[PDB]
This record gives sequence, C-alpha cells and structure tokens, in this order.
Amino acid sequence: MPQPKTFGELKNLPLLNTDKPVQALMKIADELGEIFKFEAPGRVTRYLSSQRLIKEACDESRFDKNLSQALKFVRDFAGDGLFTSWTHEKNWKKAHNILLPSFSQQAMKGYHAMMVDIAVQLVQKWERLNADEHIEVPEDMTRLTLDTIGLCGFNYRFNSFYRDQPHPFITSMVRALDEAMNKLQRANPDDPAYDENKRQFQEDIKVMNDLVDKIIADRKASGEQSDDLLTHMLNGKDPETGEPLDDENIRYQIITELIAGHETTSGLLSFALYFLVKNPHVLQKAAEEAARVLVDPVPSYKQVKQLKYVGMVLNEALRLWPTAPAFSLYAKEDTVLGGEYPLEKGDELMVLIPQLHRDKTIWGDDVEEFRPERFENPSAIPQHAFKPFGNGQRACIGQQFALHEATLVLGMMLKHFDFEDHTNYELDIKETLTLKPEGFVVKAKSKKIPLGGIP
Ligand code: HEM
Repeated sequence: MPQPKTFGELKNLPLLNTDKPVQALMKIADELGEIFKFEAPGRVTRYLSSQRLIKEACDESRFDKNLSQALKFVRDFAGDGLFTSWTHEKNWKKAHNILLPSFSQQAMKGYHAMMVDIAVQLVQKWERLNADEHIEVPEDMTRLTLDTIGLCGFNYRFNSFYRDQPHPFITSMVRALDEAMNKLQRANPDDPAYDENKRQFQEDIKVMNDLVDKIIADRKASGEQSDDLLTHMLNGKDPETGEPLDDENIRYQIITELIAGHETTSGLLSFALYFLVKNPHVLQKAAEEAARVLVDPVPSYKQVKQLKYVGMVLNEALRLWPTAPAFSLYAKEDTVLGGEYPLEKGDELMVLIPQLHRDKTIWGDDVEEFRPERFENPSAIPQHAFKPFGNGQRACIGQQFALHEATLVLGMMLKHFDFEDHTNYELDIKETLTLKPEGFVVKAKSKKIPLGGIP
C-alpha cells in the first residue's frame, strides 16, 4: 500500500498543514491510486478512492461510521446530536427514530412555506441592486441557508438579509467550527499559545447554548406549535422506548441541524451556479424548465417536484464537488478489503468522495466535464457509485431537505434573472469543514417577473 511524503515524528501530518487539505489529498490520490496510507502521530488512516473498494467499505455488516478527529472536535458543541454520535450510542437510535418523519418527503410539504419566505428575500435583495453592482454568491447562499434552517429548526429569525454583521449566534457558530478544524493541525493542544483560542471557544459555545436553551424553555412555556423541528421534538415519543428526547439533546439536535446543513447546502447552490455560468447551454436548458414549470408568482411544493432538469444539474454539481467531501468508517472485525488489503478490528477508512465520483471505470472517460444528462436515467448508476450524502443508516438525514431547498432556490434564481460571469471567475475552492467556491461573483439582470406575496 502506497504512502505520501513523511516527516519523521510528524509522519504525514504536515502534508495537511495547508488551507486546502482535501484538494491536497485528491492530488495524492491521483498519483498513488485507489488506496493509500496516511499517518499522523498516534493514528493511522487508509484513504479510499475507487468504487471497487468503497462498495466494500459501505457494507454495514463489516464497517460502521467512525467519529473522525474532526467529528470528535465538533462534538464539543454538537454533543450527542445525530451527526456526532456513535451508531450504538442510545441517543443516536432514539433521535434517529424520532426525527426520521421530520425529514421525509411529506415533511417537506410543511417546510415549504418557510423555505419560500427566505427564498423570496434573496430574490428581492437581487432585484434591488443598482446597475453594475454584483453578487457575492457563496455569501448570499449562506445567508439563505442559515436563515432557512433557523425557521425550520426553531422558528427563529436570524434576519441575515438585514445585516452587515451576522447575528451573534452565527458568528459564534462559524468561529467554533473554525476552531474545531484548526485543532486538527495542533501537535501541542495545551501549549499556552492556544489559551486565547480556548477562551474564545468556550465563549462561543455559551453563546450558542444560551440562545437555543432559552428558546426551548420559552417554547415549553408558550405551548406554541410550528412546522419546526423544535415542536416535533417537544411532542415526539420514541417508537421504541416511548420516551421523548430530553431538553439537552433537543438543543444539540438544533445546533446539529445548523452545522450539518447550512454550509453543505450553500456550497451546493454556489457550485451549481458556477457550473451553469461556465456552461451557458446548460444554463439555458435549466432556465427554460424553470420558466415552463414555475408559472405562479410564488412556487408551490408540487411545482418544485417538477423541476427535473434542475435536479439533474444539482446532482452533477454534487458529483464533481461533493460539499462534505469525506466520511470515516471503522472495521467491526478483522477483515480483508478487496481481497488484498488486510484490516484489523478498529482500523479507520476514509472515503474520498470527489475521487469516487471521478472513477473512470464507472462514469467513463469524460468525468471532468459538467454533463447533467448523466443523471437522466438513475437506474444506470451502479450501486455505491454516487455517494454525496454518505452511506446506509448513517447517511445524511437532511438529504430531502437539502435537495428541496436547493431545487426551489435555483429554480427561482433561473426564473427571475439572467446571470453574467463578469470577471471570468477562476475556480478557487475554500475549505472549512466543507467545500465552497471562494470569491465567486456574478451580475444578475432581472427579467422583471412579478414576485407574489407571502403569509
Ligand atoms: C448538499 C447538502 C448536504 C450534503 C452533501 C450532506 C452530506 C452529508 C454526509 C456525507 C453525511 C454523512 C457524514 C458521515 O458519514 O460522517 C451527512 C450526515 C448528516 N447530515 Fe447532511 N448533508 C447535506 C445537507 C444537510 C442538511 C440540509 C441537513 C439538515 C437539515 C443535514 C443533516 C445531517 C445530519 C443530522 C447527518 C447525520 C445523520 C446521522 O448520522 O444520523 N445535512 N450529511
């Protein structure tokens, strides 16, 4: 098994002392192949890139979700929420059972109005820009996804489109996620040089906890019901144990929904618009569908479901740049991977999704091209070839929410504006916990189509 450059004591770790670790790992994969070993002080990981090996890794009888170093650090503020719990932790099963119906296709009918509320705000913002002015794409997409999850999660308005400086909760969340990712590169965590980082981290945790805990308390006092996750959780009983989630876990689920959902989804919308402006004939086809389908001043749930080609566009963006680009597994028992790589019980595997999605033996020679028509017939895609939302029982619980949101918003964008790549933008991918196009800007010329009133 191949292995990239080592640095004594530090092993491979310094290779990731970069602002773009995942793209670093992709370049290494390009040279080394379908599997390579990556060592840090005190840990070992095997990175997987081929569909041949990843299909075995996705066999839940042999491998289970692992809490990576990154997820362990995120747990300091996401607690035992769904994203950062072990599969066999009692609160995982319990929360999974309770929350499943909150994330179904039927639940999307209830969330639709609040998704439209924020989408309308985004469209109005762009309708109101003066001539020559431009749009900062990832920045606005993130305002949109944070505000949407705020409403659908706990009926709270962050009012991001009313601000230059985000709501303090958002600032704190973003900074805590930053600190979590930065901790990955620290050989000496308790060095006094990180005392300030530690102070800020605890302050940011308190900001998040204080707001969510207060809203939960207030909500239990009012009795108010909404189409939000908080109401569902306050009223929901586990099908198995018959118990509801306790108030602390409810808080962790609300924080979790925001962490897991806002940045992946905004990254997706950003990458999709990028690929559209770089491929004008695809943009035209997608805009034609939007105009054909979205015939009312405000889109309805049933109309979003008709945006088939927009859906193909989103899937092809997720193929090329899956915005949560890696997930971690561990071997349940000793086992041989792909017939040639022995694993010991507890051994960690990392699935490199962007590499999976560029496996020529699956997709063909043109894997680098943006072609939504790949997804015209789903039955064509082999099992475990396309995994932007993870695997099995530990797959993204938010998948239907993300796709409904992104399809609605991209559809409305295409209905209401023509877009210009005015700077001839060169793709630069920023890495946090997730991936996004840094500095992506466009100009949007309104088609001057009336936008209807909302509740
Ligand atoms: C394009 C958008 C999204 C992508 C690509 C994405 C991707 C993923 C992936 C790959 C995982 C598995 C992580 C692992 O194995 O460690 C995951 C899990 C999860 N995601 Fe998403 N996600 C997206 C949007 C969302 C949204 C909008 C929400 C909430 C509204 C959400 C909530 C969650 C939760 C709670 C989990 C953990 C589920 C469990 O293990 O029980 N995600 N997501």
